[PDB]
Amino acid sequence: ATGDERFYAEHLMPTLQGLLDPESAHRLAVRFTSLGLLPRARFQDSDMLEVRVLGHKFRNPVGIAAGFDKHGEAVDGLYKMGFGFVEIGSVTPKPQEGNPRPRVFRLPEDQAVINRYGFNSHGLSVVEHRLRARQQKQAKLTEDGLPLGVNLGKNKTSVDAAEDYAEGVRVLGPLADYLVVNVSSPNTAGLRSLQGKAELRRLLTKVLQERDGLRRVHRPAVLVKIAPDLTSQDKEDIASVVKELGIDGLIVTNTTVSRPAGLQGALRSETGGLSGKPLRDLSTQTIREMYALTQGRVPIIGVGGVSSGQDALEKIRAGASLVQLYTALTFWGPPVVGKVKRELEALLKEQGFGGVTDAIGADHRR
Ligand SMILES: CCn1c(CO)nn(-c2cc3c(C(C)C)cn(-c4ccccc4C)c(=O)c3cc2F)c1=O
Ligand SMILES: Cc1cc2nc3c(=O)[nH]c(=O)nc-3n(C[C@H](O)[C@H](O)[C@H](O)COP(=O)(O)O)c2cc1C
Ligand SMILES: O=C(O)c1cc(=O)[nH]c(=O)[nH]1
Ligand SMILES: [Cl-]
Repeated sequence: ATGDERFYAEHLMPTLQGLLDPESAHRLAVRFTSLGLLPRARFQDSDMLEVRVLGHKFRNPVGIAAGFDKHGEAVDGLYKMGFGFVEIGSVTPKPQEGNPRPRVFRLPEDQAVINRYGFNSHGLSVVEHRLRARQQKQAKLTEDGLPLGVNLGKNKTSVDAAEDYAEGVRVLGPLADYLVVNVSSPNTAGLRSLQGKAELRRLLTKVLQERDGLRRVHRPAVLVKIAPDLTSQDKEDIASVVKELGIDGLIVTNTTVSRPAGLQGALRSETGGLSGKPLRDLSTQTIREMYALTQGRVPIIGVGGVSSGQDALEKIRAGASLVQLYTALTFWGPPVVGKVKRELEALLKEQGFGGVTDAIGADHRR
């Protein structure tokens, strides 16, 4: 395990990234993954890593965040990498191109990326048919502890945001274990204002009504994904709405439009969302706040700057039931998944936790 980890991190990934433009590298990764052209995921998930949340068993708590597989092209390969769950998207109702290229920027000195993809999407119909081709394969994966999430976006030119999300619920809800109402992209004008109170309640009420109208075996959990850049007022409002409406969970967080002091990359002042190490503690502290504001009663998927077991455990102890990563894969490659899992298991044992479940929210009980 550590042989591949070292070779990928120290040699292969920096060599490939030096040869390719960042979006070309992303596209090749999706292709390689879809073909199963992957190193051995030698790590054997233990019982200590199993989590039951959102109406499902998760074999391990480490998922691939939205954005890597926007169009649901690489789901099976992502499970092959050792992720306990996969999230695809964001998917918009109609196909759209997204922003002009270049729209992805590497900050290797910061272990960070900035992106402004702008919801490039094949659209709901294409993704629906892609998922339908493997629907029963997924049902078996889910039953075996490997659930599927689908992240829903809105078209750039839509005049009714709630209707775009409702369309997504109707089309992809029946193929998903959970849906995500992504109200936190930094790269669609007006999107993040959907995080504000009266409008948020109206939007989410409509989404939940649509979800509730699906047949039982086709009825997903609904999560809201939030930004790391919210005001205290915004966080309080979101917590209140989520509890009022019975939203199933939160994903905390998307990328940041802030630029923390200390970024070194030449491209630090590009427009877009920043991910990776500089986001990490901003995301952990957002988890911590949302867990407290929801009394520990609302499952949180923690995301932002996770690249080690320590990073994962810090988010779990702050209140996450599950974690996701994306940016670390760009630096470390596929072996990062097993690395995080191995390190997390070791830390759980070292800190006296019987398993992941026992660690969820543990900092709040100190
Ligand atoms: C943020 C956009 N973005 C960037 C640029 O910022 N990079 N990136 C990734 C690239 C790669 C690549 C490229 C370098 C060929 C290979 N592989 C890999 C290696 C060996 C075997 C199987 C694969 C898939 C990965 O895992 C991988 C993952 C990524 F996230 C990505 O999504
Ligand atoms: C290239 C790229 C594209 C992304 N696209 C999406 C997206 O379509 N929907 C979404 O909810 N989050 C998207 N994200 C955000 C990630 O899901 C995640 O919240 C964020 O990158 C923090 O995790 P990380 O530091 O492990 O990358 C994207 C991130 C990156 C880097
Ligand atoms: O498509 C994108 O630009 C994108 C969407 C999202 O939610 N987050 C992000 O960082 N980028
Ligand atoms: Cl770059």
